[PDB]
Amino acid sequence: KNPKSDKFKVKRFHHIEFWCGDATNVARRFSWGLGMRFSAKSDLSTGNMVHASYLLTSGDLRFLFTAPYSPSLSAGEIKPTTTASIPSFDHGSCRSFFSSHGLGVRAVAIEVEDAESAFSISVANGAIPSSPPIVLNEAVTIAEVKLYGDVVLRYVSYKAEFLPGFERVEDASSFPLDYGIRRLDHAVGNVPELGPALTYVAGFTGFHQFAGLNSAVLASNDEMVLLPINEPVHGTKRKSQIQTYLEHNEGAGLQHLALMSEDIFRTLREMRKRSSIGGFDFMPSPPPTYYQNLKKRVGDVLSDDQIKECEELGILVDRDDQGTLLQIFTKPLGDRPTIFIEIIQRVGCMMYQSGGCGGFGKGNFSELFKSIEEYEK
Amino acid sequence: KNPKSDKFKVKRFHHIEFWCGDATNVARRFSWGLGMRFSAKSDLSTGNMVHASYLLTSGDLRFLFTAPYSPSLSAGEIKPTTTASIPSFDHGSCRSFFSSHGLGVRAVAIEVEDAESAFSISVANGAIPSSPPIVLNEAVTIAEVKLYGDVVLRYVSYKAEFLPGFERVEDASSFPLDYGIRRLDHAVGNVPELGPALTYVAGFTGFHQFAGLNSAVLASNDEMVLLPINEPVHGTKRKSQIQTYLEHNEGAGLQHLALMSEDIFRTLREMRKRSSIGGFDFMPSPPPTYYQNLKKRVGDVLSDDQIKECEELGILVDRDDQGTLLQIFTKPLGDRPTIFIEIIQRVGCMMYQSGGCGGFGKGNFSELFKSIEEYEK
Ligand SMILES: C#CCn1c(=O)c2c(C)c(C(=O)C3=C(O)CCCC3=O)ccc2n(C)c1=O
Ligand SMILES: C#CCn1c(=O)c2c(C)c(C(=O)C3=C(O)CCCC3=O)ccc2n(C)c1=O
Ligand SMILES: [Co+2]
Ligand SMILES: [Co+2]
Repeated sequence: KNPKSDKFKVKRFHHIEFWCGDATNVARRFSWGLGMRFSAKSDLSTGNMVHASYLLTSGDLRFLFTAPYSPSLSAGEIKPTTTASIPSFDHGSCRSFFSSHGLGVRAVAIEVEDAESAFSISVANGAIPSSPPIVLNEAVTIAEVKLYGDVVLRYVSYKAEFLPGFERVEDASSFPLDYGIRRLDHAVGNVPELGPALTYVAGFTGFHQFAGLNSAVLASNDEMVLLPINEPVHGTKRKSQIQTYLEHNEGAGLQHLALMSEDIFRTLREMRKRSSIGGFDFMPSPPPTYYQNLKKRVGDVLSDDQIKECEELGILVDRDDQGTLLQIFTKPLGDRPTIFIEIIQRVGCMMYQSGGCGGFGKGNFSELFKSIEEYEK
Repeated sequence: KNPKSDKFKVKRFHHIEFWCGDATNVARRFSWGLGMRFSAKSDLSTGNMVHASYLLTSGDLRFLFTAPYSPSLSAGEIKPTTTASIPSFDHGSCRSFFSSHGLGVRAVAIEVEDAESAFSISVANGAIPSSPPIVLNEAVTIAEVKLYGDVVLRYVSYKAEFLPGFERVEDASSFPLDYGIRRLDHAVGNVPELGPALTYVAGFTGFHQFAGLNSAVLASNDEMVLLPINEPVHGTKRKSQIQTYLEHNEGAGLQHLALMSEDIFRTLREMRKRSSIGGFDFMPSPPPTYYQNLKKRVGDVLSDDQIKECEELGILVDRDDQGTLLQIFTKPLGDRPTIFIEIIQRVGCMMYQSGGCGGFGKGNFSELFKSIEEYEK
């Protein structure tokens, strides 16, 4: 059931912005680890005296990394005279965010038809304003409301290249890395209480519910914007990873970004080659019993050779009533056991592929558990 | 003239510690960019609830990257019960350092015979104490005094593997990268006023003077610990890079680390291959006139093919009355135009090679200038 109740016209995920201590080092690490190319910049060399912002892209996936300069460089500025390219940026907010939470996502940005309308409608329907609509070079409008914790939902709308004031990055510094990642599939928040978080976000967006934790998924009309939210379940045998997150993050925040690959086998080969030479590590692989049990579960979707390739790369498989999901999880992206990345590819639900085809892999909690005890034999 | 006036027994450079917002991402970037292997760790997985510290090594070069966790994880600790492996660490100091200066060097660590004596003698001779001598597991003593700005000179002494509480890093996460870097040759500070900085440091160490800026070099008895210091020269045609540093760094601090390579050609080939895929960029190469002029300057030291290899890699060459220096400079290591790295290799002064053989490349300021105007032809 999709009641299509969006209160404003939403298109797709647009970008994810990380708030960093040093944007250069995080961006370079992420570029090599994920196969994303340097696409745009806004920094001292472009006249920005306030913040350094570097954009990585892979396909339609856009990762922005931002860090503040010394406030002294912009001490004579006021908002009407700012050299910042992202007008919502604030030195104190950024330093406080990073001190509190460490490296993590500040903004989940979605493209909308009209950021000013989306902002007004959101706030009229309960959204906590974070940054009012600001028109950039009469070409792009950006606005922000609180999503959960210190994460904002950013609306961006275009009259007609990332943002005004950003410069495209010269060829020599833009190595065309590509490991197959193509778009953001979903972005997941951890909160102390799921009910109030869902009511708030669904309240101001009109997003509907999509068919050690409790979780639920909010979706836009065409179910291409997907925002799962998790709460911890206390008292369990093993401590909830949601609760560990909330402790080390100092509260609610973005838990994982799921990145769709057009070839998850190639993506994982390339990322795993780089794990120990600057890239990302992956969670421990499932036991062989898990891949033995895949024949009964998805033997009609994946061949034996494809199942063996899943085993070689540590890939997990889950299945909907409609589609099949291939997924795998990185270890945390930074010092704290907080944010991590999921790589996914979906098969089925062809009409284009409908959003969320195959689900989110919740069935892999039991399948992993069963395979572990089975393997303990 | 070397009066050998060290006030305590100094051995060699031991390590350099960077204070970071996220140690993981900086360390992984540096590992790939410089060819340094992950050698030791102190973090949540080793029982450290206070800071994350990761050690990279290449030969005798030791780079330590440290970032604070949430203070909440250690709120019940006091110094007598700390889980920090580096007892001088302080959350507030680290966050304030990074907020003020961005990514940069907190500690220049030298190995001494007795860190407690070195500390006492230093302070008795004018050093500003920063952290008193603390004995770690009855095996290692560490102490810190102020060097310049918020950089400390750290003394470490060993009774008889990096520091107690650090764990050696498992093989799988310790890829044996190596681009030829072998040790720290010198560490350079930028200050507003050279005179008072030299008087202070030479005052408490007994280090002697080694034979857009004014600079001088302080050296230990065997001239293996080398600490140049720069001040800006104001009013010049081009703005002093020392002054730009001081503005963007919010004052005095470490300007560059010079890393000795046992094969600077291999090091630069390997680093340049990685510049645009997560590693480090290099300053713009000299014009062809510079390499034409090398024949007259060092044609007795380097063959034509070796001179051409210098041209291929953008390497600079300078000459003492005793030796020859090959050097090259990276672009800044992070967002701010502050700290950068120098790669060097020295030829001559064989006895082992004596310290500072060939000088520090000051002659390359004029040689670059001349070659630029000559090339403008
Ligand atoms: C690392 C680690 C441990 N771990 C996971 O984190 C994990 C995750 C994070 C998902 C997932 O993507 C997801 C959503 O997208 C919305 C629904 C709730 C949720 O959990 C699915 C399976 C997982 N499995 C099996 C697992 O073992
Ligand atoms: C980047 C950039 C511009 N740049 C440098 O920074 C540069 C440096 C930093 C050195 C150097 O190593 C050094 C010392 O070790 C102690 C003495 C003072 C000093 O400067 C030598 C030559 C240099 N040249 C030619 C140059 O062009
Ligand atoms: Co997911
Ligand atoms: Co130097």
